[PDB]
Amino acid sequence: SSFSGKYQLQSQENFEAFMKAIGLPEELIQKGKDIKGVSEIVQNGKHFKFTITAGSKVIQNEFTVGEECELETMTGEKVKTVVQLEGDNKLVTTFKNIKSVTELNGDIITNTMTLGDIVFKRISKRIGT
Ligand SMILES: CCCCCCCCCCCCCCCC(=O)O
Ligand SMILES: CCCCCCCCCCCCCCCC(=O)O
Ligand SMILES: [Ba+2]
Ligand SMILES: [Ba+2]
Repeated sequence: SSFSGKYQLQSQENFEAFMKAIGLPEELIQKGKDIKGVSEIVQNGKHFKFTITAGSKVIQNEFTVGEECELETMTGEKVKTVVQLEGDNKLVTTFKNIKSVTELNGDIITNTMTLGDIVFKRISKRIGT
């Protein structure tokens, strides 16, 4: 249950640059850049379910650690990949040349996505139960 909970974005870096590079429609970039998105994670052993809500955009994903999964990304593109744990508190995957690291430290989840020189970093904080 390490990751389980509800978290909301506190701050992020390089949203616009990153989203434009990956092919997000620009009117979604514009509507989305200042939204404080909410992430709901449910972990049960190796099985994870996560929902990410950013203003009427709702992305629901599931995966088993160390198994092939199909992740729906920012644009709607579904990608086959493997998510690994690197310790109890860290989720790592790569897709479309993007390295995604999700790290929980107490109540703060730091998500770092790097595509080439672009490092997109999001900091979220637990919000209740
Ligand atoms: C309908 C207007 C809202 C605009 C849609 C917002 C789309 C922006 C997507 C940002 C989500 C960040 C990617 C998830 C990172 C992660 O949790 O792994
Ligand atoms: C929509 C982008 C796909 C995300 C791929 C990463 C899969 C493992 C991480 C799942 C937990 C995500 C936690 C959300 C953190 C955040 O909203 O910034
Ligand atoms: Ba823990
Ligand atoms: Ba991969």
